[PDB]
Amino acid sequence: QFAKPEDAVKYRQSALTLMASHFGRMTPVVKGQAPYDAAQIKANVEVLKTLSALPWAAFGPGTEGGDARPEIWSDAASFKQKQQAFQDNIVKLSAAADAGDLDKLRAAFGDVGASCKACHDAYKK
Amino acid sequence: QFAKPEDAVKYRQSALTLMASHFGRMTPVVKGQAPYDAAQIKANVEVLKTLSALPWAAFGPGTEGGDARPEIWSDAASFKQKQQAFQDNIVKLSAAADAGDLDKLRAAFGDVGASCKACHDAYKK
Ligand code: HEC
Ligand code: HEC
Repeated sequence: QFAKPEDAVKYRQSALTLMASHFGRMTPVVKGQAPYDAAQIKANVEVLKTLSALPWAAFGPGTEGGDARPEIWSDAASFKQKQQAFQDNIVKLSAAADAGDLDKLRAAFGDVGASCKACHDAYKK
Repeated sequence: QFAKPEDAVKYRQSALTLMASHFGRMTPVVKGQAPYDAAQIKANVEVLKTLSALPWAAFGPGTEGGDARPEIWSDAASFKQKQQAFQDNIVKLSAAADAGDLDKLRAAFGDVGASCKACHDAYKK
């Protein structure tokens, strides 16, 4: 869907920005600093899970650029591993949100965050 | 969800960028220059309809900035009108995609695009 590789970089960056907002805005709720409204969280996690699937298709062949490390493309198997692991962690967060369980939401949220950081430490400049 | 107003501007810009990609990438299919795979379009329109709901909440009070015209906030009723009209047009596009009907997809896609342009001509610098 990208006319030039830069278009793919801007796309991915925009997706990750939105993930990020939808992930991070739940921090105060996981920490108990904001109230827990199960329905509000369920609906937000449903936005996050749609968004969480989007960045990956925008690291296709020849879309080197941005703050992506080249290793994304020389170590493709490892990178697909780490995105699929992240997405699997999002499934667990969606299950927790769907159950309306603040303890399981907290644990799941931490799992997800560790998966963001694990990818970044290997693949983000 | 925004620590400062700039965070809201970057969010909205990122959302609109992603709408945009998910909208525009269907142009060749509406024009017949790429093949029509009903399932592929149905799934893409489902991403677009989630994305299409996101920018509006990031033009809250005091989030002036970006390429947003001030009229967004002095003419709030008009702006909510134009976003709700746009979203209603997205409903019609989702119905067309769900029906697997290329004629209705084409008409709906044009409706949607006119709603993007109508907002921009009033509210985007
Ligand atoms: C888990 C929820 C997250 C969160 C909150 C973010 N990411 Fe990542 N990310 C990855 C790479 C390769 C990039 C560089 C992309 C590029 O510049 O080309 C990034 C970038 C980001 C950003 C910055 C986006 C920007 O606006 O420029 C942010 C906000 C961000 N990430 C948040 C790689 C990955 C992963 C590899 C499998 C995974 C998993 C994540 N990121 C997860 C998350
Ligand atoms: C219909 C599908 C679309 C499409 C393809 C886009 N928009 Fe708009 N838009 C609106 C305003 C006020 C802004 C300025 C936002 C800001 O800078 O603060 C924009 C911006 C955009 C962009 C640029 C984003 C960027 O990366 O900076 C693009 C790509 C874009 N739009 C595409 C206002 C509206 C509407 C008001 C109700 C509606 C409807 C749309 N936009 C619709 C669409």
